[PDB]
Amino acid sequence: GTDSLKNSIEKYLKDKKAKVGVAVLGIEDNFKLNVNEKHHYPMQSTYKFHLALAVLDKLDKENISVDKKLFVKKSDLQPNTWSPLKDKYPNGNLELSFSEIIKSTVSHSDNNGCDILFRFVGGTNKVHNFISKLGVKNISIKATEEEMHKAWNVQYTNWTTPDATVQLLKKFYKNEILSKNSYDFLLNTMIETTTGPKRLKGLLPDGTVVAHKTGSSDTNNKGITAATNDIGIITLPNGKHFAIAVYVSDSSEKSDVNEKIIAEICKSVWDYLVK
Amino acid sequence: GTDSLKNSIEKYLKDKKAKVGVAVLGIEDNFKLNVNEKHHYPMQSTYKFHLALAVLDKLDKENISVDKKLFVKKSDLQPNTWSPLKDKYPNGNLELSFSEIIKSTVSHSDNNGCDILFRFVGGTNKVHNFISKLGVKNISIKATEEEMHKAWNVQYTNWTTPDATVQLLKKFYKNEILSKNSYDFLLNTMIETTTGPKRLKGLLPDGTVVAHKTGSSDTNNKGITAATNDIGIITLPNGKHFAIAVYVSDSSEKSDVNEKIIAEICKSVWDYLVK
Ligand SMILES: *C(=O)N1C[C@H](NOS(=O)(=O)O)CC[C@H]1C(=O)NOCCN
Ligand SMILES: *C(=O)N1C[C@H](NOS(=O)(=O)O)CC[C@H]1C(=O)NOCCN
Ligand code: NA
Ligand code: NA
Repeated sequence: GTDSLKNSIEKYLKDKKAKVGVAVLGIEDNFKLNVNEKHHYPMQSTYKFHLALAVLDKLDKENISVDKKLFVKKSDLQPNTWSPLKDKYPNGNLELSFSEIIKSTVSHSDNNGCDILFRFVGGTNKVHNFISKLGVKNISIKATEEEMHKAWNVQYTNWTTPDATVQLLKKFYKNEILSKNSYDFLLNTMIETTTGPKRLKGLLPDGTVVAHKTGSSDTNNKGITAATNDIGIITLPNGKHFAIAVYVSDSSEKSDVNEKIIAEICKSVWDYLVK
Repeated sequence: GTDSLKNSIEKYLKDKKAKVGVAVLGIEDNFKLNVNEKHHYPMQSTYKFHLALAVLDKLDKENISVDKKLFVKKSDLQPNTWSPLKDKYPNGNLELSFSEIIKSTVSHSDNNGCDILFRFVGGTNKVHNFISKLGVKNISIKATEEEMHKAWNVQYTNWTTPDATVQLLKKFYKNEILSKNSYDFLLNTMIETTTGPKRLKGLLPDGTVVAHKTGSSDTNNKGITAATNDIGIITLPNGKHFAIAVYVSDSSEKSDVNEKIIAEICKSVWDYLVK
């Protein structure tokens, strides 16, 4: 039962030197599980999911095709950050579609793409309000990637509870947020995600569909990695779905262990739900 | 004359809110120019040039082909840093040649590749000593990319004078450091560099050969960008060469202006040397 799975997870976490937030919500059925869920966890790149929702909603509502192109200035592509876009287009100063920018932002976690889209959409407070007005409490979106890169503590202003994340993912999945078209596009993009292959996906059978979004922080001079996260919707072998979110925060563990925590917890929920 | 070029550069720098270090050394002739050269500038990624020298020297001396492969563990490919390798190989755990790793490290500034190679070569102190024993004073190599990412001030321990950089580049170029084979390989790799196209190269004629290596820091909460650098060897239209190094340090300027400083100073030296 849910209780026993939960006790298994808590016992697993006993000897891990990190503050680990877990939530699971069945999509089609009533399954629900929360562990350490009343803390505020730094989202890092996970909030590119939320940004993508606000962007596509804005494109939908204002009737703007995702094939329309922004001019991406050289200066939008900062060297001082994770950015496959910048490596693909080192000169910048070119026209890129919303589609290409979103795909790089979500599937490849582009930091520049993220901030290009915050600017397009009208800033962090626009996304913060958008998510809020969907009826999901306990998500704070306050800082761009550039803002977070300036100072360690800024990441903690972009925070969430893990149960708000899976409430949001479930709303998304049951297409309560977007048009059909934009829904399919974001969903595909999340399945096509290439980052964190040994996180949620790490110990599930080969080929399991995991539509997800990672996030990761740096480590400070005290050995603390603020955030090692993965959030997503996973397809069970009978075609049903669950939303899951895991936040490994303020960890003294090494990165292999931080990812393993996510993979093992996910594997434990998977095993329980398949039966 | 050299003096007047120098006064032009100093006058240019007058209204730039940054501490800018410049050195130029003719390769074949006696041209020499230094501006603010007695300060210690944070190298950032420029020190991947120095690392590559130590690596190739170690491969040369120990008779190890650059086509031999390291096993790159998942954990060598940290998500929390600029890394085209990691995006190309998200699962990690594969065999990569020294050649592929060096190319990504130098030409595409891979941070993971850098630290993989520090470990191969035997650590920062091995590279520090190697450079020292070449007869080039005033270069300090103390910290890996992972070490620098933990704390703001760590970058200042990897420091250089700009005239040590061009002394080093000149030694390299006149093939006083490596075997023929490893020389050609590093030189090609530096020409194939794709980063910072609007730095040294930014205002020179199209097609000018610039064998170079960039580096860039983050910006802190006070608006200071610690480092915006480019170092290289440039081919004049009569086939002669000059080494140049520019360090735009502790700048309150925006990134466009920081790069422009490098491009305009380089353009001024180019124009003087072509005549
Ligand atoms: C996201 O969390 N990012 C961007 C990128 N992707 O990582 S991942 O989403 O976990 O795969 C690199 C890590 C992180 C950063 O934003 N890293 O920058 C350091 C934080 N100031
Ligand atoms: C090098 O300076 N790097 C690595 C990468 N390349 O930039 S570039 O060499 O200027 O083109 C990104 C910037 C920089 C970093 O190491 N960035 O990380 C932040 C410093 N802790
Ligand atoms: Na931060
Ligand atoms: Na640093």
